[PDB]
Amino acid sequence: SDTVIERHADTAALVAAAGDRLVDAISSAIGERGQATIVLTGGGTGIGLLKRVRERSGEIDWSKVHIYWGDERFVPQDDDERNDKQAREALLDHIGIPPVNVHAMAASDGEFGDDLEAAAAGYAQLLSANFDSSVPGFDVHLLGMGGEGHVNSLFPDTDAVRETERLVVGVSDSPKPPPRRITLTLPAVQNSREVWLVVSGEAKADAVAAAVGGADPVDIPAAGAVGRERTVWLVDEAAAAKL
Repeated sequence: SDTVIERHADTAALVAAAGDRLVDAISSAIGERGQATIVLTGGGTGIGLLKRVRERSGEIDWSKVHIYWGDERFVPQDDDERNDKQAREALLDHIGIPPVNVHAMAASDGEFGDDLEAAAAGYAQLLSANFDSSVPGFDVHLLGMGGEGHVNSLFPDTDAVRETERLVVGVSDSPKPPPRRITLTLPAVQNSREVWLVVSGEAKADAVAAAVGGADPVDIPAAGAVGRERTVWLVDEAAAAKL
């Protein structure tokens, strides 16, 4: 498993390149295997890259694309803090993807009511099916990263980042609002052919360098966000400055 670093001059150029790269990865995966399975992320650059994908959406047959999320805010479905809602407005509402191919994590007014543990366990059941299936794993897991190295809703020192067994857990006390989240764990992230971290800004430079360098994930969660075939850091020059 190689680490690939692709640097772009600024956020705009980064987001455009990441979206392009994803279009090409989806098309390659469909070419090699007849389908593509992608895990989406939240945050500025994560959503921004999807708007670039939208511009090229006519190149892809979306009935052969399967969509998951890496984490989600456990809040009402219509809340603007929802990762799924932002991905739908950026891209998913605008493409011909069967709803059965799209697997949003639950909302707090959803299927499980306000039961966070139940909502995370439901998503774990869903992932268990895929990983035990005929064509298992994710092709690409997209990630943003915070300045303290968090990815998905896996924060430093937490039980979530230490989890070695469950594929998905509830986080009830995120130090960044909102407090309650559903997140894939590192074992789930590591069952991806590629993990792409799309990271912009000087505030992220230390965490990028520490993560590329191989820190303990308990201290820098992004350090454990590694793909089976490769880990791709799509960074701007500011986020790359400590390399």
